[PDB]
Amino acid sequence: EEKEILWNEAKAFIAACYQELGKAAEVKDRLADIKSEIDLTGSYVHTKEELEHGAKMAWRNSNRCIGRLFWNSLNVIDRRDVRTKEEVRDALFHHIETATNNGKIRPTITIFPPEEKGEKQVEIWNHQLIRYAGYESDGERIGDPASCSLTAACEELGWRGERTDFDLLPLIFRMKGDEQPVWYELPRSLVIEVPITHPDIEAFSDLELKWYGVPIISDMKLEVGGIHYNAAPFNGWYMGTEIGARNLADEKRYDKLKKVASVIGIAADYNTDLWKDQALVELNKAVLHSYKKQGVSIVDHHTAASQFKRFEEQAEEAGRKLTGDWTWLIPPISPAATHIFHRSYDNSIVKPNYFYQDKPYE
Amino acid sequence: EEKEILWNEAKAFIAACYQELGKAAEVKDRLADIKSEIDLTGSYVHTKEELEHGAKMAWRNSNRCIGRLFWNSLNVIDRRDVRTKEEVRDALFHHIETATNNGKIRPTITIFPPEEKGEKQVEIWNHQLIRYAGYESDGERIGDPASCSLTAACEELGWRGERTDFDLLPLIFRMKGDEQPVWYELPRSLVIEVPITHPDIEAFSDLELKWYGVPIISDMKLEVGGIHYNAAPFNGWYMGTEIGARNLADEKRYDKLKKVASVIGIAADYNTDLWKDQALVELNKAVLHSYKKQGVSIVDHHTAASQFKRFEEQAEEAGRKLTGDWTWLIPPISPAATHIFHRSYDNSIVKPNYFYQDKPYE
Ligand code: HEM
Ligand code: HEM
Ligand SMILES: CNc1cc(C)cc(CCc2cc(C#N)cc(CCc3cc(C)cc(N)n3)c2)n1
Ligand SMILES: CNc1cc(C)cc(CCc2cc(C#N)cc(CCc3cc(C)cc(N)n3)c2)n1
Ligand SMILES: [Cl-]
Ligand SMILES: [Cl-]
Repeated sequence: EEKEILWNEAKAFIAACYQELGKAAEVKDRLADIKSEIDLTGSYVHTKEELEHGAKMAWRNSNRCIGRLFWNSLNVIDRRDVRTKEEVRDALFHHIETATNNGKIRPTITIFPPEEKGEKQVEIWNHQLIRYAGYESDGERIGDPASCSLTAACEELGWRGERTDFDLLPLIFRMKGDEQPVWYELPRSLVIEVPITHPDIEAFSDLELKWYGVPIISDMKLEVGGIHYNAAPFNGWYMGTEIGARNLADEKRYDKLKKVASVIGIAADYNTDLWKDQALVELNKAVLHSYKKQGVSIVDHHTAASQFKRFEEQAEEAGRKLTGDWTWLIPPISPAATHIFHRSYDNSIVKPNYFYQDKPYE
Repeated sequence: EEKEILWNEAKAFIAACYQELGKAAEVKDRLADIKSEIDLTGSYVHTKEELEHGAKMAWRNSNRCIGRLFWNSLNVIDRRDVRTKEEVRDALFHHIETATNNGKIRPTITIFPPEEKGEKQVEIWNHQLIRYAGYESDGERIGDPASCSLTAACEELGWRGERTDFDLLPLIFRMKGDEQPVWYELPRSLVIEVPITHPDIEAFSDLELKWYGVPIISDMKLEVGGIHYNAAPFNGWYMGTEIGARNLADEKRYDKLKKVASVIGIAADYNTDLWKDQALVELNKAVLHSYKKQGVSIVDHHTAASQFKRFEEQAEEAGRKLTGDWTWLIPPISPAATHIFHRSYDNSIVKPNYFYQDKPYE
């Protein structure tokens, strides 16, 4: 029942939000205003304060995120005013610039107009605002396989990649009323990249690996008080294992472990040599070293787990239930060296939150 | 309802067991016999064939075990005939000898008389038949902290440990009718141990680490067709990470990572150096090397995961549902390098199975 689920979600959110903001006295009148507004318009508009706090709560409730200690310092940019594709493009360029902050990454979310009756106003096709293209033509793989379908969709639309292993995908999004998305090439001056080198092993540079500085997830829906912000890209800084144990290591991604084993001078022939484990450690050491040397924000998984322990402690002190997904919170290397591995977490979904949504292509 | 839950479990087990054994025709008459036997005695006795297959099914259903490919080759020793503490002691000594098999470890279970009306006939106090004692007297910790409470219980009973870091705990068990357990020192000729050395790093021997060859879990209950075998110790061979990433690495166990870091020549000062990860890899390489050199069975986590993949495939081919606990099946180092990490598992409990039971001390 559309309006009823909206009103119910609104009631719960407004009470909780205003409680946290010390505004519990204003809850009654605000709810009155909202109920009338829904009665007449079928929806309601968040105040700037509600929107900001809602986006922060949504991060705080993200069960899969180890980085939640810093939820309250999220930089929230309200772009509910955009109406044109140039305004969207410029807002996304601005997000990249302000989030990057010359390498001292600022966790940031830009919030675009929400869905009206399930009707999107802006529909972003990118998984992240900055990501590498992927290709496969008869056997040979180039670039990031995770981007293969989006890359093909872009090329259908007249974009053409250089077919290096690190082509930047264009921004691609569709406006309400348009049949086709538009795409815009990323200005390279906006995009920080870090070449991967090793602190002790000079030959590591032979692999010619690099990665981009800022992960800006752009395909999830932010839900706050029953309002669906389907277009609301957000970023943090990387935890090193995301690059070194996933993006560059996974067989279905860049698949670099055999090449790493070769440059660090170990055989990749016997499981019992633990060469994959050894290669993973050195690649992950290289990633952290390289970001630190360049002055680009990054966190290692041990430090991240320690920060998360403080998030747990803060939640208990504030009297808030803690929720988490153990399977995503443990790091993909040395998980048992973190406190996370040795406890359990309630995987209940609490709103506001960020949610998956269907891809508009494929 | 005691008898009814027994009869129901018996019906399900006998049908399934006889189906798998190609004996489905005999199900009807066997069930008749069983129902009469329960009617008169309050319980029933498994045939040797039922007991053997039941113990194998129980391993096959153990959601937390990565080693299940080899479920059908379990060596089942029927000791339902024991009545004296000397017979129990001798059976446990025999299990150690036959399971060890001069280093070519045989997965084995010895099954003692089952509970009658919840009344245990034999109650084993050990967690494993072979394990090291642990102590703490005013600040200083010696040996395995996981054994502290059992060690104290043994010493209450007149045992005294030498207070090395590797004292073998005695076998300790209680017979029905006795108020106190009895204990027996392990003959050292029965116990294989492996000194830990590193394939390339000579200084690794300075740590004076060793571990025992065979993990023989002795505190779980085997449940088959509603019969509760509370005393039924079982063993496999080790996966290397159990020793190198858990027993010797955990802060609440032997806690050796800083010492490992020192002997491999790296600083243990900065999280971003990933020294814990590097130390874990070298310690785990050392463990595998040392067992292999001595001719004691062991498996690495990559090979184990590959075997488990074949277990999954075999289950599907046989038309059996697969159950598993993802949180225990992933190895504690490089979990994302295994296929296990990238799929999900149904954690449903299926019987026959092995279950936890309350400790008789503490
Ligand atoms: C500040 C630095 C941050 C770090 C280091 C961090 C770390 C991570 C990591 C490691 C993951 C899991 C990735 C994986 O499993 O491979 C994750 C997931 C997630 N993070 Fe964070 N995060 C940060 C900031 C943020 C921010 C600012 C938000 C939103 C406002 C956010 C929301 C999420 C969400 C929604 C997921 C789950 C994504 C999914 O289901 O695919 N994080 N984070
Ligand atoms: C043949 C070699 C075997 C290997 C390599 C193996 C491997 C393992 C591993 C790695 C674990 C998890 C340990 C941890 O999380 O730290 C485990 C758990 C388990 N294994 Fe196996 N296993 C083997 C044989 C057996 C046998 C023969 C049985 C029983 C007949 C068995 C039953 C179990 C059970 C019940 C658990 C869970 C124990 C608990 O809940 O504490 N395994 N196995
Ligand atoms: C069990 N862990 C598990 C399981 C599955 C099935 C997927 C993933 C990874 C999901 C995922 C992939 C990619 C990429 N590329 C980026 C992300 C963004 C993660 C993220 C988001 C933000 C905002 C900051 C930050 N540092 N990191 C998530 N993990
Ligand atoms: C998430 N993984 C997780 C979580 C918790 C809370 C505990 C454990 C470990 C349990 C455990 C501890 C110790 C010892 N010492 C031996 C075992 C026996 C494991 C075992 C049993 C057998 C038969 C063979 C074999 N190779 N290994 C289990 N794992
Ligand atoms: Cl990423
Ligand atoms: Cl063990």
